[PDB]
Amino acid sequence: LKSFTVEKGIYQTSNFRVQPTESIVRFPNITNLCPFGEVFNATRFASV
Amino acid sequence: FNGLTGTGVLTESNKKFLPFQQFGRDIADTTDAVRDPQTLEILDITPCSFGGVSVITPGTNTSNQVAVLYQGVNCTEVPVAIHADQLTPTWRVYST
Amino acid sequence: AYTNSFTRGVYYPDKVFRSSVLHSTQDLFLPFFSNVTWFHAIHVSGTNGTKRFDNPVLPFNDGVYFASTEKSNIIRGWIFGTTLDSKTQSLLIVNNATNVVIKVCEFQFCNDPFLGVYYHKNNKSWMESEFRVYSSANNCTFEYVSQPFLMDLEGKQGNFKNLREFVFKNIDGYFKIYSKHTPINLVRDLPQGFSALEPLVDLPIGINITRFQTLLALHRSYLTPGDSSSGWTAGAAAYYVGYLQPRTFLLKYNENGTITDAVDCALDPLSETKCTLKSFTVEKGIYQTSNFRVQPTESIVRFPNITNLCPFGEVFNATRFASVYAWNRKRISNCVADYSVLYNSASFSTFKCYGVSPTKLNDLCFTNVYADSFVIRGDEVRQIAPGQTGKIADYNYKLPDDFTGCVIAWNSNNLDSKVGGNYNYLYRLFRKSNLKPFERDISTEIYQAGSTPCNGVEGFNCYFPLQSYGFQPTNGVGYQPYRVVVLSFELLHAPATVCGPKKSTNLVKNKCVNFNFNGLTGTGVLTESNKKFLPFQQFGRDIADTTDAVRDPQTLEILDITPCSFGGVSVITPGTNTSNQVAVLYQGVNCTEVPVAIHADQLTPTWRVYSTGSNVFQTRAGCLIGAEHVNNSYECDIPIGAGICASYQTQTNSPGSAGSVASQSIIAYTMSLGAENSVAYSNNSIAIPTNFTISVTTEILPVSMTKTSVDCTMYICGDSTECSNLLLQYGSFCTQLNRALTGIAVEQDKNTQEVFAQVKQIYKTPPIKDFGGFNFSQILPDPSKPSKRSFIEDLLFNKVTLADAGFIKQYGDCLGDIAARDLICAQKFNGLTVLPPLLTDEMIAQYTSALLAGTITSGWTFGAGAALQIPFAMQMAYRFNGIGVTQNVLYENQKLIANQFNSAIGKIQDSLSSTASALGKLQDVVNQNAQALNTLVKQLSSNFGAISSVLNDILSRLDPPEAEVQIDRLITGRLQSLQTYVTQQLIRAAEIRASANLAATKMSECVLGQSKRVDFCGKGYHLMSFPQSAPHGVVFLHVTYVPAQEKNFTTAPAICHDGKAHFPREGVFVSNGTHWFVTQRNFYEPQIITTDNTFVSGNCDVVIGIVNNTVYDPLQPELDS
Amino acid sequence: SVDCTMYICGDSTECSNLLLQYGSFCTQLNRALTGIAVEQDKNTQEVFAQVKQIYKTPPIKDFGGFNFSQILPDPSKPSKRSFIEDLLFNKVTLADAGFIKQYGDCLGDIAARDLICAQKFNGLTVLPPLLTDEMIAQYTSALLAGTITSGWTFGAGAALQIPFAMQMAYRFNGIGVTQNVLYENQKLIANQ
Amino acid sequence: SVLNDILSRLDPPEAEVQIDRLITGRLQSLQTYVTQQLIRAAEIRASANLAATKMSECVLGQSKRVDFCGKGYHLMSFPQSAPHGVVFLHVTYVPA
Repeated sequence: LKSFTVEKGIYQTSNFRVQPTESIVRFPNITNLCPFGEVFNATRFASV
Repeated sequence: FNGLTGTGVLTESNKKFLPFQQFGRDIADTTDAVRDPQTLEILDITPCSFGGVSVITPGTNTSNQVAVLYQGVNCTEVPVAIHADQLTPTWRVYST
Repeated sequence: AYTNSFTRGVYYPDKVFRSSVLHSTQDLFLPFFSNVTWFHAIHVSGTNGTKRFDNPVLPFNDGVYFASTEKSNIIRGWIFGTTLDSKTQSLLIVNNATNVVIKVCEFQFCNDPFLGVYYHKNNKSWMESEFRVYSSANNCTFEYVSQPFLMDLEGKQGNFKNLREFVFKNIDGYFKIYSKHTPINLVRDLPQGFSALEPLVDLPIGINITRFQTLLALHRSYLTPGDSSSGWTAGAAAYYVGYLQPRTFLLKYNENGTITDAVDCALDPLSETKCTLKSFTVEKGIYQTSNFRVQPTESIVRFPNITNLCPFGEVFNATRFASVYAWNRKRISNCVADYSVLYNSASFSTFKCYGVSPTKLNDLCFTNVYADSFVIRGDEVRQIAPGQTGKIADYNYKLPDDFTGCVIAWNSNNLDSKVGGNYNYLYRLFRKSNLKPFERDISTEIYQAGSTPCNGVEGFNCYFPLQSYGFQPTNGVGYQPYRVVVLSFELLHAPATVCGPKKSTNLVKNKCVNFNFNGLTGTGVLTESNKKFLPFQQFGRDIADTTDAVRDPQTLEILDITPCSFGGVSVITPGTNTSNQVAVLYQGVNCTEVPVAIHADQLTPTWRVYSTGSNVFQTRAGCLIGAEHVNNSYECDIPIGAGICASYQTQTNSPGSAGSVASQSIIAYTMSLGAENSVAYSNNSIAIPTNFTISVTTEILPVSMTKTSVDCTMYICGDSTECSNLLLQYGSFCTQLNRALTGIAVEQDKNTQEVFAQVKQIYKTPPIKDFGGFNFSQILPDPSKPSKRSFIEDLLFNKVTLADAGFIKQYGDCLGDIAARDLICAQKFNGLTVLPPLLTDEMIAQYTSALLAGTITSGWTFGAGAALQIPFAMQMAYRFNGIGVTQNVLYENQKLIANQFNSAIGKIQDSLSSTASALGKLQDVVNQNAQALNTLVKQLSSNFGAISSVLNDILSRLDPPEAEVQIDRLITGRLQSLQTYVTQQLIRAAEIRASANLAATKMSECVLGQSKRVDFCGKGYHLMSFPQSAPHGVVFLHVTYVPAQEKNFTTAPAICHDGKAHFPREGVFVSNGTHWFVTQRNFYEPQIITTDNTFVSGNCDVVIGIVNNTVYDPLQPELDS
Repeated sequence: SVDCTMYICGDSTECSNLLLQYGSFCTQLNRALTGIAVEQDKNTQEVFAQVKQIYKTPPIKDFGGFNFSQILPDPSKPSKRSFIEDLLFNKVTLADAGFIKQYGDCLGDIAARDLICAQKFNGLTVLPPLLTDEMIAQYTSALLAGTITSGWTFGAGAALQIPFAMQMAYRFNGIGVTQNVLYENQKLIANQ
Repeated sequence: SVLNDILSRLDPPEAEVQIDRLITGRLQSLQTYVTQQLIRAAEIRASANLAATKMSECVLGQSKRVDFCGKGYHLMSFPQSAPHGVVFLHVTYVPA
């Protein structure tokens, strides 16, 4: 109200929000990491 | 879920999504439903509750006693919205 | 050959499940009733010989719909690509049963590998037929495979057992396959049945697809020669193909999320209406489906016919450029100038353009061109732009901030530096004041720092006025000299002098065409004009400032410019139930324009039918097509415009008990204002009603919107921090919005209270029903309702699809999925929240019951004091007097009236049960609220020019400065949208409030009393009304008295006895043929004329139409006796 | 009515794509204006349409002396407006407006085929009233005809004929003035 | 001032900004126009309903409401059309 005195009534002081108690993340599984690492252990690497 | 994001409550539901459908929507765009990408079940989305904190008071001159209304909120939620479980027992008194 | 697609080829657009709700989408779909081409493999022997094995290369187009009828497993798949083969972008797609294989890298085989013959020749392989997909993995990007397959390889024969249907397309780099399998029993045609195709493949391959070819196996046996070239047997097979078209579609996702039905919006006017409504069924009415505009037939380009080419070659390569204080100005004129030569050239370090973009320059003609030119140092080159300051910019050379043109500059050490050292390019050190735009000043008087005596001499404190740039070849990048040209351009306010290199064309008038005049582009119909153009003026303008007229640069004649014909396309549908025949009104357009506006010349012959046809008519409103004109004056079912209305009526048809959709046509005609009626009027003719029908004309008014409040931040920001902070910049908007909506919310409680609350206490009904025959039972509350609404209130409650009721929503109640069904929940997440009414549905029911119970037991009195009880039969006796219908009229027909009332109420129940149309206003309001909220919700998805509608997507992606800029835009958009929403709510609130006060007045006057205001309550003379609660509104069962039957009678304004003229105290004089009587105004209760019935005034002579008669003196029998 | 895209864009593609980013504003505006347009026809019907059947004026004008001829329609006029309506039509002006006059010209221009002037306003449009100025003339003549021929009755029931002189008694009582005051001055009221 | 000029003059990358400004202004102007039209429409509708009421009470009947119809005690009224409106000839009785 920005006031020192308030009359009899009901005022919407703020907006209540149930806070996210927790956080969730879900996705499918994955694979196929980088193959080049294998080249580092080559007989001879992929020449620059 | 799969990149879809939001805040709400999640509860297992018996809605039959077709094998291809990942999500479901309301009358207007709201992404109401989701299938869990680990386990195929479908959850039914509730909005996390919120509402105006209408403060009921008599004139201040008359009295400073005050009462708070949480519009459309479920009292059960008042402890849930806040992390009552997490809080110390001194804090817990305020929830219920 | 060609066949009919019917509906087939629709597929699931998105991964989204929807429960029994309709989705409007836009995608590449095979159009409805499109003519699918049929291909065949077949063998008929004989000299004639039909033998065909169609494996042609076909175009992919916009995407393809394909279908193969199949018993034998003949068709293997396809090869797609731009190339359709291994030349470049290409996709080998093979399908064998469960398994599918794909390959990008260059294929060993040609258009198709050879197959079919199996079981080899004998026990051993003999493997003559060699097949190889790929080899020598070299230069190999990609290949894909789906799970291994086992082929049925039945070898059994029969008619086509099943149909395998597919759709193929690539969007966003993702190639897709949607497919379906169904049983079938016919080879020759595609089925007239609907089944959507579901997604098997969705790969981000990125290869575009222009063309494709089918793969199908060839059989060989001992009978065949077995030659690879020939030596093969096709058997007989057939397949179908059609091409997709970007188009909007409507899909019917059923209760279990499957697509049961679909509509191609683009197909016809009916489809356009279906999509407008977003519904499979559309009611009878007129719908503004889209807008129609005549498209440009051709493009006209006009410039002055000037052959010469401008001197840029000279200007750019001048021997010496000017010293900047001295800056050169060269006017360029009367020529063609190809700016691209400049733009393309490597020679320029900086190209910057202020008014125009360089590519566009060739497209325009300039009134004047000036090449300002000079040489300047690198540090300074930046100065030559609008808003700049510096040694050059202040005094030396300066441009208007508004300037239009391009600044071109390049480093020219070779061009201006001197090994000896070249000082020559002078600039201005000092001046009394700043230089003006395009100003120049030479004055080199010696400047004195402070002692006055030096006059024209450079003394101790007098320095030579002009400095110059030193340019040695040693200079350095910033230090070095740069040549500059400012191509200032004049604007097309005047005659055009210099033009881009474009071609010119014929002047063709009266056709709609795209037109370019001297660079003024546009679209419109060009014609001759009789305008007064002065010799200097190039063209003229509308109030709009848009060009209204133009002088042709070649002829120098004056041409008027008009817009190419356009208007909306309203569609008239008889209602899907009734028929699927539809007509279109092209608004305000002349029919003669109709074929030309649409691209009839370009379009397919399918489109051709839509434009022409015998069924065409023109109204003042515009051109109507498909409808047929009718002379008869019939009432208006569907309004067209300008007095024209349409109805769906029969033609010569054969009566059928069953309703059939076919035959008949949509007729359009000048509507009758209703039936015409020549009133029986005469100086002495009066129709007093012999009888009446009591009726319960229901009137329904919205009392409240659906109480809503919005969390400004949640809506705009979603409670996100950055956005929440940014909103602060705006200030009071959130508060004023909340205040506005709070005002709305309170107003809603206020109107509900103001309407219903009109009584201080809840009066409750007696256990005994003795109403004197009036049967309120349906209207009064049911004791075990539960939720003690009355029956009628219940019907209303059920019939209206209430936004929601008993506002209690458990948070757990939604949790996952389910939010979808519950729109209200969805809004609850949403920031938007419905707030329960102060009076709950139960309380309202109690109040409506209180009002009603009072209305029954006490009548009007409860409005004034506390309720004063009175018998119901007695109350009606008041109401009748209120009409002017004397009270005995009630009692003498008491049961009959009760029966009429009771029966009428029975009719109300039937009427409400029958149609929503009765429900009308409330149903509409609930929809308006839902629509507004939906719009507000969908707006969250709108871009407003931002990178994304999803706020998080911005925050995640961009650096903070850019994020704020994008977010500010998004907030601005959402805020504007929210304010538009609030404004809409406010304006609607005004309409609703007017309704609420109107309802309150009706409750005050009409319920709590009896309003004399004619036609205020319902439709007739008004007795009383019973309110009934309804969602966000109220229904009044106005029990209006209406006179039903009448007879012709003879009347006079007065009657003479003594010469004195008697007049009726109440009622009017009337005679059948034989005798004269006084009768009440609205019911035929003939009464003998007496002194009690009338009053005397003056004498007869003054009155016109007065008649003689005898009057009965009630005293006389006493005297006689 | 306004074609939101034509007004903003001129239907230029380079523009229209951008307008779409604006979301439902454009659609809602078209709807709002359409709503207004429908509301106008509604207003017209709500006001004028109060009669179910066109009550036609009688031959013979024997109204007791009240001369309706100025208010009633003249059969001679093509649009069969009343005389007073003609004064009203003249007074409401076409003349000052530059734009409207320009619009007025297209309706008249029968001679030229394929002339759709709707495009001429730069995207703006005017949709004709469902009840044309002519139809309104008839509708008003009906309301008037009923008002003359059948009193107040036509609001409630069918139009029940009542002589105009007789009707006035029904009027005077409404004021609290006895009918004799009417008849005693019938000729006078007619002249007044 | 004119969109076609912008398109004639600038490329689609740059034009975007200028056109966006123009669209924003025009849209704002259109909303301003429509809003005024809506509110004006409210006045017209109020007058329409008022007229309808007058047609119901003043025309179709008579009304006791003093100074509602015309300016006197009301007898009856005759409606006459006018371009975009209605004229009522209220036959109000006035004592002189």
